[PDB]
Amino acid sequence: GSELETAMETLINVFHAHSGKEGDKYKLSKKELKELLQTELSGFLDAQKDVDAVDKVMKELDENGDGEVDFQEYVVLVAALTVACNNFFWENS
Amino acid sequence: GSELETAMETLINVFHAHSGKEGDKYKLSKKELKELLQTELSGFLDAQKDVDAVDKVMKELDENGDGEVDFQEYVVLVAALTVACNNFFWENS
Repeated sequence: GSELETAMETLINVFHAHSGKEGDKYKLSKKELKELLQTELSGFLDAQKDVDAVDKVMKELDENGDGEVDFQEYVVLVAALTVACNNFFWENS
Repeated sequence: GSELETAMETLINVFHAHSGKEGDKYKLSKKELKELLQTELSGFLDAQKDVDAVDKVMKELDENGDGEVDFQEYVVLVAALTVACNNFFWENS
């Protein structure tokens, strides 16, 4: 159980605890997930100046408004917010 | 710095350390990333019986053989392997 593998495990726990809402186990409504991503990463979206980056993730919700997201999507969007900030470190002088 | 936000941070560190290969910082070759995912999640692909699941992730590499992947893709495929195992817990009797 390395930290690398454990890091992902954390995404499973949180994803589940929230999957108990309207869904059942692996099911999760977009309405609930929409707040989830920002609920755990409320700081990131606060340290990111990229307005276009958040816009893409915001509108993306309307694209999959199907009423249900996907775990694979939960892990991709949560990170998309982080990388949308680290860029601050690497930049031209 | 909550554990939830820290979990994702781990993906950034590993992704970077490997981005120093042929790439530079945010760039990473598929050839190197291909081994990366399995290098850190060598156990998962060992505890997963889903042959079709791994097949999709395996062929996916040939699809983006462009020679360079994407961070967003690094986080989505690494997890795809985990979820391809947890299912063992939830199942019909």
